[PDB]
Amino acid sequence: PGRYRVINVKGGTALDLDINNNSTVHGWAFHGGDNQLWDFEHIGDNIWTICNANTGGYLAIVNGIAGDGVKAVSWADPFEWAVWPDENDGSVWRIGVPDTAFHLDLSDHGNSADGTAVQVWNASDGRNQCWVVEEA
Repeated sequence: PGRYRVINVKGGTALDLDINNNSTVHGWAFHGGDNQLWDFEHIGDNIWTICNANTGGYLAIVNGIAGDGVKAVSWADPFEWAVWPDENDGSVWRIGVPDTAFHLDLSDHGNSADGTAVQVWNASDGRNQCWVVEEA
């Protein structure tokens, strides 16, 4: 479905599935490889699955239970995300565990460093929780 890149607003790096283990989700400088492209499938009511182009793995969280600092990971099963415009800047998006306050978060204050882990964390104003979803 609609294939998109997902760039962190604060870090400037792409949501990337580690090319070596195909499991760890981290920020990496955008190069346009399939591991940085994500198939957004609309389930309904602006709920989505987000499926890596490289592996077919779905964006999810380790062990499925949302909490502060639970890391993002690739799953063989679908995991549902709410995707909506940020409240302060309508031009960017949040990607969240549905009906929870746990938002997809670029760790270490949205560090631009390649390999910066992506996780979920309680919703804050931080642009490290804001993403640009755009075609590629």
